[PDB]
Parts: sequence; C-alpha cells; structure tokens
Amino acid sequence: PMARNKKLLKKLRLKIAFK
Repeated sequence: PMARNKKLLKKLRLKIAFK
C-alpha cells in the first residue's frame, strides 16, 4: 500500500530521523 505508506512514512521519518 505505497499510497498509504507515503503518508505514514512522511510522518515516521521526522520521528526517528530526528534522534
């Protein structure tokens, strides 16, 4: 589900990619 994944991915990245 790349469609939904992109939306969630955009949110998950700044959460872990910030620490």
